[PDB]
Amino acid sequence: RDRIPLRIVRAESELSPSEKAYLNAVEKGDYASVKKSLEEAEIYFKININCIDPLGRTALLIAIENENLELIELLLSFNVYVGDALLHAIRKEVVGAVELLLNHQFSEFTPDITPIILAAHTNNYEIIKLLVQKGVSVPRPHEVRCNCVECVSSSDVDSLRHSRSRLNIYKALASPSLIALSSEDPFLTAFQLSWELQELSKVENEFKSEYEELSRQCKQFAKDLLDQTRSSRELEIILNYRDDLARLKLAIKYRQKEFVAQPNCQQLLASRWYDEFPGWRRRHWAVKMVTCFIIGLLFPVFSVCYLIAPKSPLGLFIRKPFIKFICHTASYLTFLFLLLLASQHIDRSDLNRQGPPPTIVEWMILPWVLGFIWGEIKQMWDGGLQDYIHDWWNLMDFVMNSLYLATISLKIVAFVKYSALNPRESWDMWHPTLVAEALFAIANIFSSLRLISLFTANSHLGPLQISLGRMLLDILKFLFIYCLVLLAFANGLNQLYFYYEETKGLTCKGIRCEKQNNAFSTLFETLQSLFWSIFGLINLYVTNVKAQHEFTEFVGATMFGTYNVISLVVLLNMLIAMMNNSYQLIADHADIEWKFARTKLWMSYFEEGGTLPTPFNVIRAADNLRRHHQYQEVMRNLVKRYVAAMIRDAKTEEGLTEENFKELKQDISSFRFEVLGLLR
Amino acid sequence: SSDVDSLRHSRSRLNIYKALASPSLIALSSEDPFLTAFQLSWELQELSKVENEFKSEYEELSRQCKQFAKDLLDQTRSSRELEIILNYRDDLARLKLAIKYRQKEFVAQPNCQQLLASRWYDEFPGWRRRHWAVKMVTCFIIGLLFPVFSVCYLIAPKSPLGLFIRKPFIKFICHTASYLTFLFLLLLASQHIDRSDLNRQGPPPTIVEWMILPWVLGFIWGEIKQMWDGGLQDYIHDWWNLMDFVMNSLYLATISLKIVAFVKYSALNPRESWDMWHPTLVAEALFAIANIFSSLRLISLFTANSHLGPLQISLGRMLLDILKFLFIYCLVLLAFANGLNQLYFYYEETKGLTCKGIRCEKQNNAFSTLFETLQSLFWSIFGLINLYVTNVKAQHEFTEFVGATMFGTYNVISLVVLLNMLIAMMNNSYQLIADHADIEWKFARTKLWMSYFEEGGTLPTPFNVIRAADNLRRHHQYQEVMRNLVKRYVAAMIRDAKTEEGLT
Amino acid sequence: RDRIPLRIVRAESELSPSEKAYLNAVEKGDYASVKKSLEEAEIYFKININCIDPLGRTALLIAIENENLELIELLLSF
Amino acid sequence: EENFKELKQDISSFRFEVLGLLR
Ligand SMILES: CCCCCCCCCCCCCCCC(=O)OC[C@H](COP(=O)(O)O)OC(=O)CCCCCCCCCCCCCCC
Ligand SMILES: CCCCCCCCCCCCCCCC(=O)OC[C@H](COP(=O)(O)O)OC(=O)CCCCCCCCCCCCCCC
Ligand SMILES: CC(C)CCC[C@@H](C)[C@H]1CC[C@H]2[C@@H]3CC=C4C[C@@H](OC(=O)CCC(=O)O)CC[C@]4(C)[C@H]3CC[C@]12C
Ligand SMILES: CC(C)CCC[C@@H](C)[C@H]1CC[C@H]2[C@@H]3CC=C4C[C@@H](OC(=O)CCC(=O)O)CC[C@]4(C)[C@H]3CC[C@]12C
Ligand SMILES: [Ca+2]
Ligand SMILES: [Ca+2]
Ligand SMILES: [Zn+2]
Repeated sequence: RDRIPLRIVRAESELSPSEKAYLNAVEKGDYASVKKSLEEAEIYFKININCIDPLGRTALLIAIENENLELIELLLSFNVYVGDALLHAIRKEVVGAVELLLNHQFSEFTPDITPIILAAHTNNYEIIKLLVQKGVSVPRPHEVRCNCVECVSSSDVDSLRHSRSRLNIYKALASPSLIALSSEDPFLTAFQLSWELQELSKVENEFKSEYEELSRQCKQFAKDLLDQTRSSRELEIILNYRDDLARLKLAIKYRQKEFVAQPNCQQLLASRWYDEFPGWRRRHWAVKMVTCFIIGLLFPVFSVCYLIAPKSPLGLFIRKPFIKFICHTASYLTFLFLLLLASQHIDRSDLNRQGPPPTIVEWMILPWVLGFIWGEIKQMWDGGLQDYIHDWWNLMDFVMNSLYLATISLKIVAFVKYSALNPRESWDMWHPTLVAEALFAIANIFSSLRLISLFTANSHLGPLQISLGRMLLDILKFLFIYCLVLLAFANGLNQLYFYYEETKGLTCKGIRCEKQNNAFSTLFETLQSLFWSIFGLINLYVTNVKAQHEFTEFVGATMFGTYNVISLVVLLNMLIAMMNNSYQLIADHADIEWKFARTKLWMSYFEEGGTLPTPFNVIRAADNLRRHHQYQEVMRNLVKRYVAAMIRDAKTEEGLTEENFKELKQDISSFRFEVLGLLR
Repeated sequence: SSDVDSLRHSRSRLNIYKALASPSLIALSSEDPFLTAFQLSWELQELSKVENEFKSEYEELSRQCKQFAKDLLDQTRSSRELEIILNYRDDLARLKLAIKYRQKEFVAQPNCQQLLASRWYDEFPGWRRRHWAVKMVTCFIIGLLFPVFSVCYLIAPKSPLGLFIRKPFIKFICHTASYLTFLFLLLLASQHIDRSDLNRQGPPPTIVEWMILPWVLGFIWGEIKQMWDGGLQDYIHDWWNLMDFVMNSLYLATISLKIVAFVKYSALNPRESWDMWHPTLVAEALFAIANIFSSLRLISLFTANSHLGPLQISLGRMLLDILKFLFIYCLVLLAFANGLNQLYFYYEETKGLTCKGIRCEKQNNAFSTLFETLQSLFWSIFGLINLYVTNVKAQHEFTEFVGATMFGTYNVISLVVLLNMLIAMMNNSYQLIADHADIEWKFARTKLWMSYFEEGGTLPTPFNVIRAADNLRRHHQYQEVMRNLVKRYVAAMIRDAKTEEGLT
Repeated sequence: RDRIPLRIVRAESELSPSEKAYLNAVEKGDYASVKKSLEEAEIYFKININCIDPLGRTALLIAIENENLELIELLLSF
Repeated sequence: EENFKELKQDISSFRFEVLGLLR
């Protein structure tokens, strides 16, 4: 044998020539031929009414695909096995599914698929409304964090079916047409559904993209729903609705970035940000800088008026959120400026004083440290503990405050434990004064690096700062890989060099001086020398041995050279490849991320909790019924126009497929035969 | 036939394979479309390698065959059907067959991965729903008890304590915990926990090294069994297997040299006056190199993690691009090393110095010899070679200028040109690898997962050294299931996609 | 309870079976049926001429969407 | 989809009157 004898292996049962003509008449829309053949079948029992084409299409399915309502009615007049024809009509999005609804095995749909679930998948408003008008219900899925005995038992029996059924239910519930129809509050339903779908993607490692797409679709629906507001009164009603912008705060907690960054939503927020401050967005940039500078210089007098004279014209200026931000920023700059003055030695503090009294500059630095702690305490008071620890900057603030407390405690300890004359060069090296200065210096770095969080307010540094933060997570991933490589070579280099590098009597012991002696004596020294070789600060004589062991020296330098190639040529250049690719993904929708972050910064100054800056902070049924009606009224309009604008128009702008061409031939072919039948 | 008409023969062969690779023909006339698609994709991939021309056409045909198998498996709607298909053989025999055929899309199917995760976490419910802090705590305490779990497995088979280790997830944790203890012991060896002196020419093994030895024997013992239960072709396919062989070879040389030094040198001699080729010196050198390889083996464990997994796979797939520039850079490096050594080998014959080379404060002879020239040129990438290395004791400023210009030209080519060109590749390379990176990681994670499914390596490294009726029934139940899959695949993919085709 | 009882919350006012047929005739371009139904509306006051489909399309809007100038002229006659 | 929906209308408008004219 030299040829492949192709043969039918599975295929399907063949069709009689009469049956093939009968199905061909259904495809061609020949009503007279189909009616005659069906009448002959019920009187001669020759052909099978429920014959199946090679592609798996029966007579009813062919008529449904061509949307020949007359043919469907003719077939339904006889005893045609409907089977899953209703699902096929729903999937094909044929509005003439009413005939199958009120009409007194191998399936292309899973057994868990119901007409309502499939209708919601198709996102057809007319079909969904038709089914909901009748008796229709959807099985309710269990929570993401569920421990039901039935849930685990069902998954154990069939894991594939359980996952598919759960995905199908959530796909049906996430359809905007179903939410706009059967949901009491579609804005709240979309917020909760996106949260649940996002949690499912994290829990279900498989089908992560499907769940993420469903959550993104829910987030998009809420943004499109809010896009239908045409008056500022409607926007205020929706955003302030609660069961203060309570609904806007709810959207923030659900990470509805698209909803928050809506142009109308941002415009209203900017009005609250610049309340009673007209023309700020139209002034020159030089005027803006001058006005902000003079306002910031007068932050203490504004806080003094707020404390002394409430509800006063001078005390009402600070209540503006924009003025709060400027005054708070000006307070932080003064604190940072005082930190620079502390290192500048404005007042004499001597050098040999073991326990020094606090400097005059440090004396008025202390209220800011107490104010920062006082403000952080109130952050956990008015706000929830879950939200307090969510922010990354909150952890950074806690570290800075902890370092400041240790500095104050060590300064107090040194004051009350050391009161004798002793030159600095002959101290303990673990002196409380030395540790206090070290922790103060570290806290100064964190205090000055806190100004990055203020970049969100600016329109130019805002999107950049957010992008760098979102890209820092990629650096953390290479910290694991580099450290594993760093520890691998540090282990090898220390193992080789710890015999010879036992030299004593030198001025130094390590790498941090002119004569770098013991680069790989210990594991700690090996790690430092390997770390500093990235920047080229480790010379080549660190691999030398006093003994004339050139083979050991060559191996050590080759191991040092291999690390340099891997870390610098390979790892560093690989790191660049990620962040360049990472930014291309982050560059798009970077405005949405910044606007969401800027909104959170803006609403942090809306309330009265932190009106005072850091240094000076230490010194029903009828109304509820009315709001529900006015929210439902407004929401009725939004859903109605959303359906007309998005659901209807997008379907009209949909592209043309082969089914439409196949359809157009059927109407011509149906008009083809009866005109010939009528004329002849 | 090819000699008579090469163009016709190539076109005829491509047309035949294009016809055979059509999913409609496979779903119709093939006895086992899953096996036919696996074999056809393998054959088409081999043809692309052999036929340099029409490589894209053959690669597209193989990709189409791989896509058909993934779409065919996408039609399973019950877990019983998936188990029947994946366990079918002529253990997941069909899944293993797909792995050997590099059916990454077939392996990384969400339903296929879900069943594999169930086997990975068998009798361990709620692991995927627990908090990350709980996961870390549970893994840590389980890993700390790896010796007691292995002891129970050896002492008490089919016992409640001895059945916990049989879980593949527990095997991975216990094996990982075993490797970390071995790596921790390697750090202790360099930390000099016990006194080993310094002038002992032939030293007895340290107490720390005494219990290090079982791991080395266990690693060799486990590697031997890897070639026993598994095929030799599959044993050498894995890159990490070659890395393990190098690490084991270095450890054997260290043990052999330590034994040789013990039985050949037993006299007092300070270390600074040794041979420089002493067996103790070579043993320490090879032990240090093996320590680097042993600790770098932890990269292969990154595949299990969902975050470090795709990253690690991408870097490995990108390392091949670095190897391509190793040829180009070395050619440039050897070109300038030849020129610099030719110019500087007359003058740089100085003697009587403390040093001879570049690895000290006074870098004397950077280009005396070809070996020294290569080292000095290599170290100039990181800026560790100073500018006085191009100076001559003689007042030959023209020769010095030419040598520094040749040194300067190499620096521009290697750093400004070659290094920046290398960045351009990997940035473009990642953009290609960034897509379908999840499929590559999931395929690699699957191979790691099934490596713990069988009983071949249940014990960790330190403790490893201490019919017709049934066949007929399986064929019918596989064909039954396969009949349903093909029937619904034709209706869902072949029919519906044609209806959604564009209008011409 | 373990199932979600989907119900109509806002939707829109329902259509009479005669009104549904009247709008269906406008969509299908049946000039004779539309003219007869419109004539019956002005003599029997049974169906609403300005009935609205679930999607928010009235009889005039449906004819405009299909660009049936004859249907628009017929509707504008009444 | 509007163009396809349109093309059906002209056929459907020509559908009924020809039937009305013949019958
Ligand atoms: C996830 C990542 C994991 C790690 C992946 C690593 C992939 C492999 C990376 C390469 C490692 C092998 C090469 C190491 C060579 C070495 O250390 O070599 C170091 C030795 C050091 O010599 P001494 O010991 O005498 O100082 O150099 C020599 O012996 C002289 C010959 C040098 C030839 C070097 C050839 C390769 C250089 C590659 C540099 C590329 C620069 C590109 C821009 C100009
Ligand atoms: C596949 C790749 C193959 C190789 C391809 C090579 C392409 C050509 C690459 C450039 C080579 C020619 C330039 C070499 C100049 C040189 O060696 O110059 C080296 C000499 C060294 O002088 P000494 O000998 O006195 O030290 O410099 C001088 O004589 C003084 C004038 C310097 C002018 C340099 C102008 C070009 C510099 C390019 C640097 C670009 C830096 C960009 C970022 C800032
Ligand atoms: C050593 C001390 C004195 C600090 C020196 C630097 C500061 C003067 C700089 C550093 C970061 C700057 C900030 C970076 C970003 C912004 C946001 C941006 O805000 C606005 O445009 C106003 C609010 C808004 O409309 O959103 C411009 C001011 C501000 C606070 C900047 C004010 C000046 C700051 C604090
Ligand atoms: C000096 C010694 C003590 C080593 C120090 C570093 C180790 C403690 C680190 C380095 C790499 C880490 C591994 C990197 C990746 C993974 C995969 C990942 O696996 C899982 O999440 C569980 C399995 C799965 O579900 O796939 C997390 C654990 C593990 C083994 C990590 C365990 C801890 C390791 C071995
Ligand atoms: Ca804070
Ligand atoms: Ca191996
Ligand atoms: Zn439950």
